[PDB]
Amino acid sequence: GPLGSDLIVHEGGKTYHVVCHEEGPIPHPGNVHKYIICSKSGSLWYITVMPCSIGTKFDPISRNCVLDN
Repeated sequence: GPLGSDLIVHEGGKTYHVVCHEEGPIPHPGNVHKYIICSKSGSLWYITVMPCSIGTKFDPISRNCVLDN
């Protein structure tokens, strides 16, 4: 199953979808406290949802975690 359009995850019990439009790390739609790394493997997409440090949030364009304040 080479389905890489969108993977489903659970944020606080609730289901959310993760979709990658570009190759690179982007925040999590539901909760920006987490982000997903979108990587290309030839013509296949691999995604991984990692949480950032508490107190900070991930930015899509900057591609890093900024202080949520």
